[PDB]
Amino acid sequence: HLANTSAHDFSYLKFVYNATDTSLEGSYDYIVIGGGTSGCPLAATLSEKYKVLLLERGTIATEYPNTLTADGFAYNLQQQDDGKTPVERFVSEDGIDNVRARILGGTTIINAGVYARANISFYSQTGIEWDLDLVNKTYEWVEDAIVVKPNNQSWQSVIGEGFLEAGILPDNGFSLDHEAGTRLTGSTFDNNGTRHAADELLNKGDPNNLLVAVQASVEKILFSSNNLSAIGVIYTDSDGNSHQAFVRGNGEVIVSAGTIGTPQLLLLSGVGPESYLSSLNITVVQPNPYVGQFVYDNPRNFINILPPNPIEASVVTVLGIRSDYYQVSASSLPFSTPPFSLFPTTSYPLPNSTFAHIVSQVPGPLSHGSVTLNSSSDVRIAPNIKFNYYSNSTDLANCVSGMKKLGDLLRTKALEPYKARDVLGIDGFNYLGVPLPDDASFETFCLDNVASYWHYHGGSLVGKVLDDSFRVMGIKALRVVDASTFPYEPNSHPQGFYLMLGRYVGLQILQERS
Ligand SMILES: Cc1cc2nc3c(=O)[nH]c(=O)nc-3n(C[C@H](O)[C@H](O)[C@H](O)COP(=O)(O)OP(=O)(O)OC[C@H]3O[C@@H](n4cnc5c(N)ncnc54)[C@H](O)[C@@H]3O)c2cc1C
Ligand SMILES: *[C@@H]1O[C@H](CO)[C@@H](O)[C@H](O)[C@H]1NC(C)=O
Ligand SMILES: *[C@@H]1O[C@H](CO)[C@@H](O)[C@H](O)[C@H]1NC(C)=O
Ligand SMILES: *[C@@H]1O[C@H](CO)[C@@H](O)[C@H](O)[C@H]1NC(C)=O
Ligand SMILES: *[C@@H]1O[C@H](CO)[C@@H](O)[C@H](O)[C@H]1NC(C)=O
Ligand SMILES: *[C@@H]1O[C@H](CO)[C@@H](O)[C@H](O)[C@H]1NC(C)=O
Ligand SMILES: *[C@@H]1O[C@H](CO)[C@@H](O)[C@H](O)[C@H]1NC(C)=O
Ligand SMILES: *[C@@H]1O[C@H](CO)[C@@H](O)[C@H](O)[C@H]1NC(C)=O
Ligand SMILES: *[C@@H]1O[C@H](CO)[C@@H](O)[C@H](O)[C@H]1NC(C)=O
Ligand SMILES: CC1(C)OCc2cc(C=O)ccc2O1
Repeated sequence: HLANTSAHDFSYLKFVYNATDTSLEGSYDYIVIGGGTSGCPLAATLSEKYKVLLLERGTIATEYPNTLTADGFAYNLQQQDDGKTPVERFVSEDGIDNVRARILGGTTIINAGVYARANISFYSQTGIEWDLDLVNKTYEWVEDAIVVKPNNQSWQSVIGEGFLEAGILPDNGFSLDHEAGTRLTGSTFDNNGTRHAADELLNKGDPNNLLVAVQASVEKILFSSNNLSAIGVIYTDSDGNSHQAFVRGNGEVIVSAGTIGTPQLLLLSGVGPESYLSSLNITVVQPNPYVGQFVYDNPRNFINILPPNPIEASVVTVLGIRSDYYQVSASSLPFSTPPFSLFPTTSYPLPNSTFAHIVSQVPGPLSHGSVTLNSSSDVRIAPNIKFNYYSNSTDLANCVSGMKKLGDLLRTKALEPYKARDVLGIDGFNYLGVPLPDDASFETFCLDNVASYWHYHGGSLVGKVLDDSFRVMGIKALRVVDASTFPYEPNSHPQGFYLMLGRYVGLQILQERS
């Protein structure tokens, strides 16, 4: 149930149109906002039976060829953000550099390619009445299209031997499942280095029913006057002109604009906390105190070693999983322009030689913050976001445990060949940045050297904004499907879950209607 090596399939471009085209305006059965990780499979799925309009603010990935290879991963983060690029830069109010996607295919067009299924306990933990058999068939539908078993990479094999030696057991071999132990997982880079992404799932939609508008910046959700319902959207094109599209009958608008874009759009449309919106003189359409609340970013903490002999660059494929920390490492060429957000600030030393980035992820996390509007009218102006890293002490204690484990990993035989000096301790490695340092000093290391893992989620939670069917409570014909919906990560690497979730919810909408 896995995909082959092949070129990125752009056949779907035959139904992709510039949002300047006013013939796109009119009535549809479904409008999907955000052509990303969840939105692309969701729109393709709905188009099997119904007329779908998919609206995406970014352009097409062919415009930026470095999004199409493993080799280009760094380039897209190094590229300056001119407002059109696939990578949009931002800084949380915590002061931590970060990025989100602005491109058809969403974050699967810019990410590190790691594919994994949700922790199988995640479903009962949510309390949603999942159709579990359907979930697994949907995973296979995604995997058959874009996931492969990766080939060996020498550094990934080193790191896998070290995880095992350091006691991250058992050895799970090759597996897509999020389970304790060390494993090789799937990748959306194929064995030729070609990137596969959510946009390619548009190829599974019906070309007679699915229309895609790019450089369509959705500014407002439109509602009925009465029985409050969503009825359509306002979006502007790359020239600045405005356009309207509607749903009809028993159809629906679904927001799939991401952790950041979905709460932003809901607020701008008057769905959010009564007090906050009134203070901005935004008319309240549906008061809900949780829109933009419970927004999470799992911490990344890391060390960099500079081996005395060169190592080969590699994409992450080998995972070391415990309940309280998830670990990986990438080996990378040197660079003199930093990939934005790889390190938490722009003033961070640059590597002269090949290096290994060795990393630990805090699960959850338990610390949370919020998304608030910067402009009360302009969707192209980025919202304020704060994550409050390490405000919850359980997160800190887990970073401490993870950092001690990376210490054990640096002490393994597998890693010994990468020390500069053949001494007994780990100060035999050459480090880029702060090395590992008791308890109080690991806490200070965790707090001072944290970065984003880029796996941020929340802001429109099931049980706070949405019901168990992803419907916005109080409003008919409006749903939200993307990473804004859950308060905890489904696994170490969540694109698999959100690719699946797009199609799954699409199938649930088709079922309800039928
Ligand atoms: C650099 C990076 C590396 C990552 N690496 C990995 C990894 O290796 N493995 C992994 O599993 N996960 C990884 N992730 C995380 C994972 O890819 C994301 O969590 C997930 O893809 C986000 O899903 P989404 O649908 O919520 O968002 P997106 O995929 O970003 O979808 C949102 C889309 O909506 C569009 N949009 C937003 N606002 C509007 C609007 N107003 N009008 C129209 N369109 C709009 C956006 O441009 C975007 O295309 C990575 C994340 C980043 C940032
Ligand atoms: C591998 O990638 C190269 C470079 O992008 C491409 O020219 C070639 O056709 C690919 N191989 C296969 C078998 O698709
Ligand atoms: C859409 O058309 C405008 C010209 O009106 C152009 O500047 C823009 O690049 C086009 N976008 C795409 C994705 O073709
Ligand atoms: C779904 O697949 C997982 C493996 O990813 C397996 O553990 C589980 O038993 C399957 N569930 C069902 C309902 O078949
Ligand atoms: C990688 O594992 C492969 C499995 O395809 C096997 O052929 C071989 O033992 C390994 N190859 C290298 C180059 O180490
Ligand atoms: C909202 O409008 C009132 C006038 O109706 C004004 O007094 C108040 O300052 C406005 N607040 C903002 C934030 O625009
Ligand atoms: C999987 O999820 C369950 C329940 O949420 C949790 O107890 C367990 O720690 C998780 N397993 C891993 C390997 O993260
Ligand atoms: C908008 O963003 C700017 C610059 O990022 C920030 O300094 C400012 O406080 C924000 N304004 C509001 C009203 O949130
Ligand atoms: C951390 O989060 C837990 C679980 O959500 C919560 O009960 C607790 O209040 C938080 N602890 C601190 C110290 O903030
Ligand atoms: C774990 C992580 C973040 O994954 C991807 C990655 C890529 C580069 C390329 O420059 C460098 C380091 C790195 O580490």
